[PDB]
Parts: sequence; structure tokens; C-alpha cells
Amino acid sequence: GGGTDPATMVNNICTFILGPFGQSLAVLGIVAIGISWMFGRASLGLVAGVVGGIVIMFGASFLGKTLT
Amino acid sequence: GGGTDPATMVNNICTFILGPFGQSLAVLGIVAIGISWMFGRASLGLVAGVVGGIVIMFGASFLGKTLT
Amino acid sequence: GGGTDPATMVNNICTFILGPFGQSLAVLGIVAIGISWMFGRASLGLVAGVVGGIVIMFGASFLGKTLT
Amino acid sequence: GGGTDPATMVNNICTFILGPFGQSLAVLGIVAIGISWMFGRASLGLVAGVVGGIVIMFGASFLGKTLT
Amino acid sequence: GGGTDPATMVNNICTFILGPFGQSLAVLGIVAIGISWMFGRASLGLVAGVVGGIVIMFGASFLGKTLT
Amino acid sequence: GGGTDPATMVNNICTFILGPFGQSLAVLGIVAIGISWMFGRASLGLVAGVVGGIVIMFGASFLGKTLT
Amino acid sequence: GGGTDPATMVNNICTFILGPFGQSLAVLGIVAIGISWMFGRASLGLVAGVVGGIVIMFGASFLGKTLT
Amino acid sequence: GGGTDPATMVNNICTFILGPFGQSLAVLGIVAIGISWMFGRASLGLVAGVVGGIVIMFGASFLGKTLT
Amino acid sequence: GGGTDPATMVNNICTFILGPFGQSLAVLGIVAIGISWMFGRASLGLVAGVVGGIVIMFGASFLGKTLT
Amino acid sequence: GGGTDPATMVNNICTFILGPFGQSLAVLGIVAIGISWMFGRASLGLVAGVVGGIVIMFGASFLGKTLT
Amino acid sequence: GGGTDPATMVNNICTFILGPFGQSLAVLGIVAIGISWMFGRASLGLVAGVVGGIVIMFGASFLGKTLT
Amino acid sequence: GGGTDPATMVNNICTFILGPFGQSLAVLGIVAIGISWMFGRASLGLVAGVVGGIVIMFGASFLGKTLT
Amino acid sequence: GGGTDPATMVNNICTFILGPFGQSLAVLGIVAIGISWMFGRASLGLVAGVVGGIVIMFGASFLGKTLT
Amino acid sequence: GGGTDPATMVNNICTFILGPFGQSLAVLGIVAIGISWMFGRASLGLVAGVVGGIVIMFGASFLGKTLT
Amino acid sequence: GGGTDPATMVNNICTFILGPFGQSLAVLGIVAIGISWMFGRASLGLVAGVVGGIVIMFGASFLGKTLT
Ligand SMILES: CCCCCC/C=C\CCCCCCCC(=O)OC[C@H](COP(=O)(O)OC[C@H](O)CO)OC(=O)CCCCCCC/C=C\CCCCCCCC
Ligand SMILES: CCCCCC/C=C\CCCCCCCC(=O)OC[C@H](COP(=O)(O)OC[C@H](O)CO)OC(=O)CCCCCCC/C=C\CCCCCCCC
Ligand SMILES: CCCCCC/C=C\CCCCCCCC(=O)OC[C@H](COP(=O)(O)OC[C@H](O)CO)OC(=O)CCCCCCC/C=C\CCCCCCCC
Ligand SMILES: CCCCCC/C=C\CCCCCCCC(=O)OC[C@H](COP(=O)(O)OC[C@H](O)CO)OC(=O)CCCCCCC/C=C\CCCCCCCC
Ligand SMILES: CCCCCC/C=C\CCCCCCCC(=O)OC[C@H](COP(=O)(O)OC[C@H](O)CO)OC(=O)CCCCCCC/C=C\CCCCCCCC
Ligand SMILES: CCCCCC/C=C\CCCCCCCC(=O)OC[C@H](COP(=O)(O)OC[C@H](O)CO)OC(=O)CCCCCCC/C=C\CCCCCCCC
Ligand SMILES: CCCCCC/C=C\CCCCCCCC(=O)OC[C@H](COP(=O)(O)OC[C@H](O)CO)OC(=O)CCCCCCC/C=C\CCCCCCCC
Ligand SMILES: CCCCCC/C=C\CCCCCCCC(=O)OC[C@H](COP(=O)(O)OC[C@H](O)CO)OC(=O)CCCCCCC/C=C\CCCCCCCC
Ligand SMILES: CCCCCC/C=C\CCCCCCCC(=O)OC[C@H](COP(=O)(O)OC[C@H](O)CO)OC(=O)CCCCCCC/C=C\CCCCCCCC
Ligand SMILES: CCCCCC/C=C\CCCCCCCC(=O)OC[C@H](COP(=O)(O)OC[C@H](O)CO)OC(=O)CCCCCCC/C=C\CCCCCCCC
Ligand SMILES: CCCCCC/C=C\CCCCCCCC(=O)OC[C@H](COP(=O)(O)OC[C@H](O)CO)OC(=O)CCCCCCC/C=C\CCCCCCCC
Ligand SMILES: CCCCCC/C=C\CCCCCCCC(=O)OC[C@H](COP(=O)(O)OC[C@H](O)CO)OC(=O)CCCCCCC/C=C\CCCCCCCC
Repeated sequence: GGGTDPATMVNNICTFILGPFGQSLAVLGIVAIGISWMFGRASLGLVAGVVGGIVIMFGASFLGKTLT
Repeated sequence: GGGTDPATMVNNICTFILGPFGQSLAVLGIVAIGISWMFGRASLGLVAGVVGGIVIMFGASFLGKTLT
Repeated sequence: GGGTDPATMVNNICTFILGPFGQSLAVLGIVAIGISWMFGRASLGLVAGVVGGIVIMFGASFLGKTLT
Repeated sequence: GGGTDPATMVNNICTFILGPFGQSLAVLGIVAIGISWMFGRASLGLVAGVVGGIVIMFGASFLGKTLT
Repeated sequence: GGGTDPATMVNNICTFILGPFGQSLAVLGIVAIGISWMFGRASLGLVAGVVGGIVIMFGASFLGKTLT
Repeated sequence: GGGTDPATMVNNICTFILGPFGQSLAVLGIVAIGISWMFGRASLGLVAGVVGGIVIMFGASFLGKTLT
Repeated sequence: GGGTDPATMVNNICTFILGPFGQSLAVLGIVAIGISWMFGRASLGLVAGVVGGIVIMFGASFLGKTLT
Repeated sequence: GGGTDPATMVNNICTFILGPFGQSLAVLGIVAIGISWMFGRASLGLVAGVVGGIVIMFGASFLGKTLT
Repeated sequence: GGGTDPATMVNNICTFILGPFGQSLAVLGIVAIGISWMFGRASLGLVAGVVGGIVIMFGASFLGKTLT
Repeated sequence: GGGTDPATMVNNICTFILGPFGQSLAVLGIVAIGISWMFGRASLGLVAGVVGGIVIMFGASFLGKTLT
Repeated sequence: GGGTDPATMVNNICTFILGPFGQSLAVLGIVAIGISWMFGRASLGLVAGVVGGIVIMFGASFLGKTLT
Repeated sequence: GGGTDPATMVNNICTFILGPFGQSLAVLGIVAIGISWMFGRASLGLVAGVVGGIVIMFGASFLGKTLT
Repeated sequence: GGGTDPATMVNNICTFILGPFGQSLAVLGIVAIGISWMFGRASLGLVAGVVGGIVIMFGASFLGKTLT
Repeated sequence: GGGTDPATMVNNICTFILGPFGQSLAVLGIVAIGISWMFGRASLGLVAGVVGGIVIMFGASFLGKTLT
Repeated sequence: GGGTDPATMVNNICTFILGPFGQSLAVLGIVAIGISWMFGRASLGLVAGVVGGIVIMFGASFLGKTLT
């Protein structure tokens, strides 16, 4: 009919999230951490969490390859 | 007629989930944990759950063999 | 129907927060740090946190680009 | 008799939800998140969920196209 | 029979919440933050959350338009 | 039946909190700050928080009008 | 026989719930929120929910008229 | 048969909770706040919550009348 | 069956806590404040909190009567 | 035959639950709250719930009479 | 057949929990509070909760008798 | 089947924690307090907490006996 | 035919669960609590639940005898 | 058919978790505590929880034997 | 299918965190402690925590081996 590879679809999701959409998300994540420092009180834990989340999320393909 | 081994079919499901489809799923799992840290607050429990789920899911054949 | 790019929407959020709205937020952040010194006791840590938050929040696009 | 394309009807639902009705829903979603911050306590997770839901819901056509 | 536009109804909800009812809610929000400072201890985070919630809730139409 | 304007009710809450009940609350707030200085150690931050909370809470209508 | 307007009956339910019975319910709602603060810990969210529920429930006729 | 006014029953609940039973509850609430200061550390927020809960709970009839 | 007044039970709790059990608790509270000064550093705030808690807890009946 | 009053049977259930069986249940309820404080962390809400449940359960006859 | 008093069974549970089993539990509760001070930081609240839980749990019969 | 006394098991836990395992824990507790003084700043409160925790934890049987 | 005592079968289940199979289950329960502390955050409640479950499960015969 | 001892399977799980897989888990637990100190602030409680979890998890067989 | 050893995967995580990724993390940890001294006030406790975290995190394999 009009089907496609399930592997292709999940790969499309990986492609979309790690494309320009992910770059815009990364910008908003840095915006959020900036505001949290701004109208709250600065902390090393919060910047570590946000930056670490960005590193983990964009490294998902390579982190998955290392996990095999 | 046109039948096949039920054991072969269940083995095909094991083959498919642990093939490229599982690798793409593993990438999306790391994407999800990255975003959860990103727009939430980082926690060791959540990364342990996601990474442990990936380890369990790809180790299913070997974990099953150990269970005999 | 009436949809649009998800990437465009997240880019619109980046545009809005870093536009005149962010400038007004930056003013209020400097207001808050001024009052904290004013009716409290001055400290280098608090001004560093507020100013650093402003630098991080407006530098989000460029900080994200450096993170790639 | 008086039938029509099932594809047209489902496309009409996509058109209606993403039209002015969706814009009004988007306004009420931002109203709800504003009140939740207002009479509760502000959190980055809740604004991320509401804004992300709006992005996902209006991006449904394009997200579906990427999924093919 | 006696129906009406669903878009009109959702627009009526937007009109009602952002009308005099929202102004009275905004007053009570400032009352709540005043009492929290009053019988608790003052903090910049709590006033930022309450004021930000008011800004978000009344800006819902314009924030939604920017999200398109 | 026996309903009334929701706007009237929220306005009644604004009227009640800012009436004689608020004046009595304001007295107790000054009592609390006096005792905190009394059996603790005097500080400018605590009096600023309590007095600022009273100013914010009674100025809620006018602060809300300025926020429009 | 001995029938009546279904519209009258539903209007009677609206009349009864919004009459003295609703006033007594409103008193018990304020009793419940008082006890929750009393033998628990005070929170702005819980008073907002209870008071908002009272406002919504007595404003049902007018809220319904606005929805048309 | 042996029925009675539902309004009377809800009024009976209001009468019972605000009678001698409520006075005994008020005593236990002051006992609880005293012990919390006693074997913990004193705070203005906790006494405000307990005392405010007592004021709200006994003022339920009058608070409800003001809400109309 | 074998029931009793709920008011009597709550009054029994008031009687028990304010009886010899409360006197023994008062002794342990003074023990705790003595040790805190002993193996820590003396402060007027801590003795005020403990002594104030004892005064509040034993004065609960009379404090409740004043609140009416 | 060998029937009896349904009212007598329901009254027998009221008699049994409020007799020595209820006293033993009351002891176990205080045991449960003691252990919850013991191997958990003490809270005023939990003791209020357990003690309030005992007061409500033994006051059922009198609470029902007040409800008429 | 082989039944027994439900009151006896609930009394047996009261007997068992308050017997040597409860004494051993009391020892472990003091062990837990000792370790919490040991590998954490000492606090009066935690010892009050654990000791109070032991007092409440072993006093359940007498506390229940006072509640009648 | 293969059961045993619940009292014996809880007594076994008391035996194990207060045996050589507790002695090794006591050594590590003194190690921790030594390092806290070492790479921090010495304080009488911290040594009192750690030593008091050891005294409480090993005295659990005798402290429980005194509580009866 | 080939039947047996229903009492024997239920006793066989009691024998099997409390035999070597229960010992292996007890080991896995301690494994689970160790990992929960390990990749989460330690808490006294969770160890109390797991250890208490083991005590209850192996004490089932004796706990049942006490219940008669 | 192709069955095996349920006791053997649960023993296999005990063998697997306490084998090389557990050693690798122990390494990751020490990694996690190191990072928590690293990008957060050092605390004795967190290292006690992680190390205690490792001790409990690998001691599960012997801890279970002591519980009998 | 496409599975692998769960032990290998957990060992891969140990390999990845302790490889070049850990070296880069170690650099950022020293960066963070430098900035904390820089825009705050120097303290021996904070450098001890950060350096100790690095020592613990890279020593995880050897610390785990010592724990056996
Ligand atoms: C593309 C870069 C994205 C990061 C933006 C960096 C730019 C720029 C980052 C730094 C820009 C601001 C510099 C001044 C900030 C400051 O000094 O603020 C004073 C506040 C005072 O607050 P308070 O009174 O409450 O006391 C809290 C403290 O106890 C006492 O000080 O102290 C702090 O908060 C701690 C300092 C945090 C430093 C974070 C650096 C992170 C860099 C890098 C971190 C690397 C994260 C690694 C993540 C893991 C990756 C696997
Ligand atoms: C051949 C082995 C098959 C099993 C695979 C084991 C491999 C490997 C199993 C473990 C591999 C992952 C280790 C890290 C997992 C983790 O730490 O995740 C954090 C999440 C955080 O989530 P959240 O925020 O929602 O809070 C939920 C909790 O309250 C707070 O933590 O915590 C948990 O979920 C609890 C931990 C469950 C541990 C299960 C071990 C089962 C082993 C053995 C179980 C034996 C089962 C016995 C069955 C009965 C037999 C008769
Ligand atoms: C074509 C793409 C279609 C998917 C749309 C993705 C676009 C875009 C997807 C992401 C766009 C929104 C980003 C921000 C969302 C957010 O951060 O919200 C905060 C809320 C806060 O709520 P709360 O307080 O209740 O706490 C709940 C949590 O415990 C604490 O956070 O946290 C969450 O809900 C968890 C985050 C879910 C992330 C889902 C990503 C799925 C992507 C991909 C998933 C792949 C699915 C694979 C399916 C299987 C396939 C075989
Ligand atoms: C229509 C205006 C509505 C706001 C009312 C402003 C009027 C008036 C606002 C200010 C009126 C009071 C001035 C004095 C308050 C004070 O100095 O209190 C001392 C307390 C002492 O407490 P403690 O001992 O616990 O130590 C806590 C601190 O660490 C040490 O000080 O310090 C503080 O709390 C921090 C100061 C907060 C300042 C908030 C200003 C917000 C303005 C504007 C904020 C803009 C919010 C933007 C939201 C986002 C929008 C997108
Ligand atoms: C007829 C009026 C009915 C309401 C009764 C008002 C009377 C009277 C209402 C106020 C009477 C009590 C005043 C003192 C209460 C107090 O200060 O308590 C300290 C506790 C401390 O607890 P903790 O340690 O856990 O920390 C929790 C906080 O983070 C730190 O403080 O702080 C609070 O709980 C927050 C304060 C809530 C204020 C609610 C006002 C609602 C009014 C009006 C609300 C308007 C609701 C609008 C609903 C929506 C309508 C569309
Ligand atoms: C004619 C208007 C009819 C609606 C009545 C609105 C009037 C008035 C509506 C608002 C009047 C009450 C305002 C204060 C309510 C409040 O703040 O309560 C605190 C409780 C605290 O509870 P808790 O502790 O359990 O934590 C739960 C939350 O996680 C933490 O907060 O928080 C909430 O519940 C979330 C807030 C819900 C806001 C709903 C607004 C809906 C409006 C509009 C919705 C639009 C619906 C669109 C439907 C789809 C249409 C296609
Ligand atoms: C019938 C009266 C019932 C109240 C009992 C009053 C009797 C008597 C009330 C007062 C009797 C005790 C007086 C001395 C208490 C004391 O000084 O303790 C020192 C502790 C030290 O602790 P720490 O080291 O942790 O530092 C915490 C602080 O930051 C530093 O000090 O400081 C405090 O806790 C703050 C002081 C709270 C004062 C509360 C008064 C409430 C009155 C009235 C409140 C009105 C409540 C209004 C509710 C809303 C109504 C709508
Ligand atoms: C026959 C009497 C039955 C009750 C047993 C009373 C005996 C005796 C009752 C008291 C015996 C113990 C006294 C010391 C307990 C303690 O101080 O513990 C410290 C813990 C510390 O924990 P954490 O660190 O987590 O911080 C939690 C708090 O925020 C900070 O403290 O603080 C608490 O838990 C709050 C104190 C609760 C007090 C409950 C009294 C109830 C009495 C009476 C209640 C009346 C109930 C009315 C019910 C409704 C009736 C209609
Ligand atoms: C003849 C009277 C019959 C009623 C018995 C009242 C006697 C007496 C009723 C009250 C006697 C007990 C007083 C103390 C109870 C308590 O404070 O418990 C703490 C628990 C803690 O639990 P947790 O940790 O899980 O957190 C759950 C909450 O989120 C945090 O607190 O909090 C609660 O449960 C909420 C309080 C419920 C109050 C119900 C009052 C109903 C009265 C009246 C209700 C009117 C009902 C109207 C029905 C509709 C009629 C049309
Ligand atoms: C059979 C007895 C069982 C109890 C064991 C007592 C033996 C022995 C109990 C005492 C043995 C140790 C004595 C030295 C402890 C110490 O001084 O530690 C310093 C730490 C420093 O920590 P940090 O820096 O974090 O600052 C925290 C403080 O703010 C500053 O100090 O200060 C404390 O923690 C407060 C002191 C608590 C005292 C508790 C006594 C309870 C007795 C009796 C309590 C009675 C409980 C009543 C319960 C309710 C009953 C209804
Ligand atoms: C022959 C005796 C049979 C019973 C075995 C008792 C032996 C022994 C029974 C007790 C043995 C274990 C003691 C320690 C258990 C524990 O403390 O666990 C911590 C968990 C933590 O879990 P979490 O994080 O999810 O938070 C859940 C809670 O909110 C926070 O704590 O807390 C609990 O679960 C509540 C405690 C339940 C206590 C049940 C006692 C029942 C006795 C007697 C009950 C009587 C029953 C009456 C029935 C009605 C009769 C008419
Ligand atoms: C194979 C060994 C695994 C452990 C690694 C040990 C190696 C190495 C462990 C030690 C390596 C680092 C040494 C310097 C650390 C330091 O001094 O940091 C300063 C920070 C400053 O932070 P802040 O400003 O926030 O103030 C927090 C404090 O209040 C003030 O200081 O102080 C601390 O955090 C307390 C010190 C914790 C010491 C933990 C030792 C655990 C050992 C052994 C613990 C035994 C655990 C037993 C578990 C139970 C077993 C049944």
C-alpha cells in the first residue's frame, strides 16, 4: 500500500530532533538557564544539568553506538 | 499451505527489535533523557532508568539464556 | 490545514525572548540586583549571578552554536 | 447518495483544529499556564509542557510528513 | 437548532478571562505575593513567578500570535 | 437560580482582604517583625521584606492597573 | 398525565444547588480549607482551588451564558 | 417517610464543626504549633498557617456570605 | 452501640496533652535547649523558640478562647 | 420462619464495630501511626488523619444523629 | 467449625506488636536514628520523631483508652 | 515449611548491626568527622553529632529497655 | 483416582515459598534495595519496607498461628 | 518438557547481579557519586548512601542468611 | 538477533565516562571551582569537594575493586 520501514521512521525522528529543531531547542535551554540565574540565584548544579542535557540529547546517536 | 515455525516468528521479532530498529530506539531514548534534563531538572534516577532499560532490552537474549 | 514548521515556532520563541521583551527583562534584572544591594547588603556573588544570567540568556544562540 | 471522501473528512478535521479554533485554543493554553504560575509556583517544566504541546499540535501536519 | 461556532465559544473564554475577571484575578495575585512576603520571608523568585504569570496570562493572545 | 457574577466574587475577595481584615493583618505583620527584632537580632532585610509585603499587598489593585 | 418540562426540572436543579443549599456548601468548603491549613501546612494552591471552585460553581449560570 | 431538608443537614454540619467540636479542634491546633516550635525550630510561617487556618475555618459562614 | 461524643474525644486529647504527659514533654524541651547550648553555641533565638513553644502549647485552650 | 428485623441487624453491626472490636482496632491504629513515625519521618498530617479517623468512626452514631 | 473471636484476633495483633517483637523494633528504631546522626547531620527533629513514634506505638492501648 | 520467628529476625538485625559491622561503621564515622575537620573547619557541633550518633546507635538495646 | 488433600497442597505451597526459593527471593530483595540506594537516594522508609516484607513473608506460619 | 527449577532461576539472577555485571555497576555508582560531588557540592550523606547501597547489594546473600 | 552482553554495555559506560569525555569533564570541574573562587570568596571546602569528586570519579574502578 503506502507503508515504509519502521526503522526509517524512527531514524526520521532522530534526524528531526537533532536537526534545526534541536538547535532551536538548545537555544531555548540556554535561555531558560539564563533566566533561572537572572530572577533566582545562580548555582553550578542547574547549569550543569541544562548543559549536560544538551550534550546528552545531541550525543544520543554516538552514546547509543557506544552502548552498542 | 503457507505456514512457518512459530519459533521462527518469535525469533524474527527478537531479531527485528534488536536490529537497526532497536539502535534507532536507543538513540531516541537518549534523546528523551537529554530533553528531560534539559527542560526539567537533572536527576541520577532518570538516567539510570533509561540507560538500564536500554541495557535490559538489548541484553534480552543473554538475560534469557542466564535464566535458562 | 493551518499548521507551520515546529522549527519556526521554536525559533519564534527564541526571537521573542531575545527581542524587546528580553531587553525589558534585562532592565528588571538590574533593578532587582540594585534593590537587593539597597535594602540588604552588597555582595559580589549576587551581581555576578544576575549579570551572568543576562549574558547567558542573550548569548543562548551563540552559546548553542558553540555547543553545536 | 450524499457521501464524500473519508480522506476529505479527516482532512477537514485537520483543517478545523489548526484554523481559528486552534488559535483560540493556543490562547487558552497560555492563559492556563499563566494562572498556574500565578496561583501556584512557577516551574520550567510546566511552561515547557504547555508550549511544547502547542508546537506539537500545530506542527502535526509537518511532523506527520517527516514521519512519512 | 441553537448551536454556535466552537471558535466563538473558545474566543468567549479568552474574552472573559482577559476581561474584568482577569483584572480582579491580577489584583488577588498581587495580594497573595504580598502576604507571602508578609508572613513569610521575602524572595525575588516568588515575585518573579507571580508577576511573570500575570504577564504570561494577559499576553496569551499575543504570545499565541507570535507562536503562529 | 441564585448565581452571581464571577467578577463580582473575585472583586469581593479583593474588597475583603483590603478592608478592615487587611488592616488587622498589617498590624500583626508589624507585630511579627517587632518580635523578630526583639528575641532575635535586628536586620534591615527582614523589616524591608515585611514592610514591602504590606505595600505590595495593599497596592495590589493599583499595581495590577499599572500592569494593565 | 403528570409530566412537566424537562427544561424546568434542569432549571430546578440549577435553582436548588445555587440556593441556600449552595450557601451551606460554600461554608463547608471554607471549613475544609481551614482545616487543611490547620492540621497540615498552608499553601496558596489549595485555597485557590477551593475558592475558585466556589466562584465557578455559583457563577455557572453566568459562565454558561458567556459560553452561549 | 423520614426525610429532611438537605439544606438542613449541610447546615447541621456547619453547626457541628463550628460548635464545641471546633473549639476543641482549635485548642489541638494551637497544641500542634506549640510542639512544632518545641521539638523543632520556631518559624513565623508555621504559626501563620495554623492561626490562619483557624481564622478561615471559623469564619467560613461569614467568608461565604462575603463571596455571596 | 459503643460510641461517644466526638467533642469529648477531642477534649480528651486536649486533656491528655496538657496533663502529666505535657509536663514531661516540657521537661524534655528544656533538656533539648540545654544540650543545644551545651554542645553547640548559645543563642537567644533558640531559647525563645523552645520556651515560646511551651507557652503556646500549654496556653492552647486559652489562646483558642481568645480567638473565639 | 427464622427471620429478624433488618434494622436490628444493622444495629448489631453498629454495636459490634463500636464494641471491644473497635477498641482493639483503635489500638492498632495508634500502633500503625507510631510505626509510620518510627521507620519514616514524623508529620502532623498523618497523626491527624489516624486520630481523626478514630474520632469519626466511634462518633458515627452521634454524627449520624446530628445529620438526622 | 474452627473459628474464633474477631476481637481476640485483633487483640492478638495488639499483643504481638507490643511484645518482644516491638522491643526488637524499638531497638532498630534507635539504631536507625543513631546512624542518621552518624552519617548525616544531627537534628532534634529527627530524634523527636523516632522517639515519639516509639512512645506512641507502645502507648497505643492507653492512648486508645483515653480516646475511649 | 521453612519459617522462623519474626522476633528472631528483628533480633538478628539488632545483632548484626551491633556486631563487627557496627564496629567498622563506628570507625568510618570517626574517619568522616576527622576529614570534615581536616578539609573544612573544626566545630564542636559536628563531633558532638557524630559521637552522639555512635553512642545512640550502639546503646539502642539499652535505650529501648529504658523506654520499656 | 489420583487426588490428594487440598490442605496438603496449600501446605506444599507454604513449604516451597519458605524453602530455598524464598531464600533466593530474600537475596534478590536485598539486591533490589541496594540498587535503589545505589542509583537513587538512600531512605530509611524503603529499607524498612523491604526488610519488613522479608520478615513478614518468612514469618507467615508463625504470624498465622498468632492470629489463630 | 524444557523446564527447570524455579529456585535455580532465582539463584541465577542472584549469580548474575553479583557477578561481573555487579562489579561494573559498582564502578558506575562510584562514577555517579564522583560527578555529584564534582558539579554539585560535596556531602557525607550522598557518599554514605551510594557506598551503603553497594555494600547492601553485594552483601545480599549474607544479609539474607543472617535474616534466615 | 542483535543483542550483546549487559556486562559489556555497563563496561562500555565505564569506559566512556573515564575516557576523553571524563578528561574534558575534569577540565570543566576545575574551571567551575576557579570561577567560584573568582566571583565569590575562596574556601578550602569547595576545592576539596571538586577535587575529591574528580579523584572519586576516575578512581571508581579501583575503588570498586577494593570494595570487592
Ligand atoms: C556553551 C557554554 C554553555 C555554558 C555557559 C557558560 C558561560 C558562562 C558561565 C559563567 C558566567 C557567569 C560567571 C559568574 C557566575 C558567578 O560567579 O555567580 C556567583 C554565584 C553566587 O550565587 P550565591 O550567592 O547563591 O552562592 C552560590 C555559590 O555557592 C557561591 O558562589 O555563585 C555561583 O553560583 C557558583 C558559580 C557557578 C559558575 C558556573 C560556571 C559554569 C561554566 C561551565 C560549566 C560546564 C557545565 C558542564 C555540564 C556537563 C557537560 C557534560
Ligand atoms: C536475568 C535477569 C533478569 C532481570 C534483569 C536484571 C538486570 C539489571 C537490573 C538493573 C539494571 C538497572 C540498574 C539501575 C536502575 C535504576 O536505578 O533506576 C532508577 C529508578 C528511578 O526511577 P523513578 O524516578 O521513577 O523512582 C522510582 C524509585 O522509587 C526511585 O529509584 O529507580 C527505580 O526504578 C528502582 C530501582 C529498580 C531496580 C531493579 C533491579 C532488579 C534486579 C533484579 C530483580 C529480581 C526480580 C525477581 C523476580 C521474582 C523472581 C521469583
Ligand atoms: C515526528 C516527531 C513526532 C514526535 C514529536 C517530537 C517533537 C517535539 C518533542 C519535544 C517538544 C517539547 C520539549 C519540552 C517538553 C518538556 O520538557 O516538558 C516538561 C515536562 C514537565 O511535566 P511534569 O511536571 O508533569 O513532569 C514530568 C517529568 O517527569 C518531568 O519533566 O516533562 C516531561 O513531560 C518529560 C519530557 C518529555 C520529552 C518528550 C520528547 C519526545 C521526543 C521524541 C520521542 C520519540 C518517541 C519514540 C516512539 C517510539 C517509536 C518506535
Ligand atoms: C506592578 C509591579 C508588580 C511587582 C511589584 C514591585 C513593587 C515593589 C517591589 C519591591 C518592594 C520591596 C523593596 C524591598 C524588598 C527587600 O529588600 O526585602 C529584603 C529581603 C530580605 O529577605 P531575606 O532575609 O530572607 O534574604 C533574601 C535575600 O537573599 C537577601 O536580601 O531580600 C529579598 O527578598 C531580595 C529583594 C527582592 C526585591 C524584589 C523587587 C522586585 C521588583 C520587580 C520584579 C520584576 C519581576 C519581573 C517578572 C517577570 C516579568 C516577565
Ligand atoms: C472570602 C475569602 C475566601 C478566601 C479566604 C481569604 C482569607 C484569609 C487568607 C489569608 C489568612 C492567612 C494569612 C497568613 C497565611 C500564611 O502566611 O501562611 C504561611 C505559609 C507558610 O507555610 P509553609 O511553611 O509550608 O511555606 C509555604 C510558602 O511557600 C511559604 O510561605 O505560607 C503560605 O502558605 C503562603 C501564603 C498563602 C496566602 C494565601 C492568601 C489567600 C487570599 C486570597 C486568595 C484568593 C484566591 C483566588 C481564587 C481564584 C478566584 C477566581
Ligand atoms: C466560561 C468559562 C468556563 C471556564 C471557567 C473559567 C473561570 C475561572 C477559571 C480559574 C478560576 C480559579 C483560578 C485559580 C485556580 C488555581 O490556581 O488552583 C490551584 C491549583 C492547586 O491544586 P493542586 O495542589 O492539586 O496542584 C495542581 C497543579 O499542578 C498546581 O497548581 O492548581 C491547579 O489546579 C492548576 C490551575 C488550573 C487553572 C484552570 C484555569 C482554566 C481557565 C480556562 C480553561 C479553558 C478550558 C478550555 C476547554 C477547551 C475548549 C475547546
Ligand atoms: C491567639 C494567638 C495565637 C497565636 C499565638 C501568639 C502567642 C505568642 C507568639 C510569640 C511567642 C514566642 C515569642 C518569641 C518567639 C521567637 O522569637 O523565636 C525565635 C526564633 C528563632 O528561631 P531560628 O533560629 O530558627 O530563626 C528564625 C528567624 O528567622 C530568626 O528569629 O525566631 C523566629 O522563629 C521568628 C519569630 C516568630 C514570631 C511569631 C509571633 C507570632 C504572633 C502572632 C502571629 C499572627 C498570625 C496571623 C495569622 C494570620 C491571621 C489572618
Ligand atoms: C490519644 C492521643 C492520640 C494522639 C497521640 C498524641 C501523643 C503524642 C503526640 C506527640 C509526641 C511526639 C512529640 C514530638 C514530635 C516531633 O516534634 O517530631 C519532630 C518532627 C520532625 O520531623 P521532620 O524533619 O520531617 O519535619 C517535619 C516538620 O515540618 C518539622 O518539625 O516534626 C513534626 O513532625 C511536626 C510535629 C508533629 C506534632 C504532632 C502532635 C500531635 C498531637 C495531637 C494531635 C491532635 C490530632 C487531632 C486529630 C483530629 C481530631 C478531630
Ligand atoms: C456529621 C458530620 C459528618 C462529617 C464528619 C466531620 C467531623 C470531623 C471531620 C474532621 C476531623 C479530622 C480533622 C483533621 C483531619 C486532617 O487534617 O487529616 C490530615 C490529612 C493528611 O493526610 P495526607 O498526608 O494524605 O494529605 C492529604 C492532604 O492533601 C494534606 O492534608 O489531610 C487531609 O486529609 C485533608 C483534610 C480533610 C478535612 C476533612 C474535614 C471534613 C469536614 C466536613 C466535610 C463536609 C462534607 C460535605 C459533604 C457534602 C454535603 C452536601
Ligand atoms: C531512651 C532515650 C532515647 C533518646 C536518646 C537520648 C540520648 C542521648 C541524646 C543526646 C546525645 C548527643 C548529645 C550531643 C548532640 C549534639 O549536640 O549534636 C550537635 C548538633 C550539631 O549539628 P548541626 O551542625 O547540624 O547544627 C544543628 C543545631 O541547630 C546546632 O546544634 O546540634 C544538634 O543537632 C541539636 C542538639 C540535639 C540534642 C538532642 C537531645 C535529645 C534528647 C532527648 C530528646 C527527647 C525526645 C522526646 C520525643 C517526644 C516524646 C513524647
Ligand atoms: C499477626 C500479625 C499480622 C500483621 C503483621 C504485622 C508484623 C509486622 C508489621 C510491621 C513490620 C515492618 C515495620 C516497618 C515497616 C515500614 O515502616 O515501611 C516503611 C514504609 C515506606 O514506604 P513508602 O516510601 O512507600 O512510604 C509509605 C508511607 O506513607 C511512608 O512511610 O512506610 C509504610 O509503608 C507505612 C508503615 C506501615 C506499617 C504497617 C504496620 C502494620 C501492623 C499491624 C497492622 C494491623 C492491621 C489490622 C487489620 C484490621 C484487623 C481488623
Ligand atoms: C572504596 C571507598 C568508597 C568511598 C570513597 C572514599 C574515598 C575518598 C573520600 C574522601 C575524598 C575527598 C576528601 C575531601 C572531601 C571534603 O572535605 O569536601 C569538603 C566539603 C565542603 O562542602 P560544603 O561547602 O558544601 O560543606 C559541607 C560540610 O558540611 C562542610 O565540610 O565538606 C564535606 O562535604 C564533608 C566531608 C565529606 C567526607 C566524606 C569522606 C567519606 C569517606 C568514607 C565514607 C564511608 C561511607 C560508609 C558507607 C556505609 C557503609 C556501611
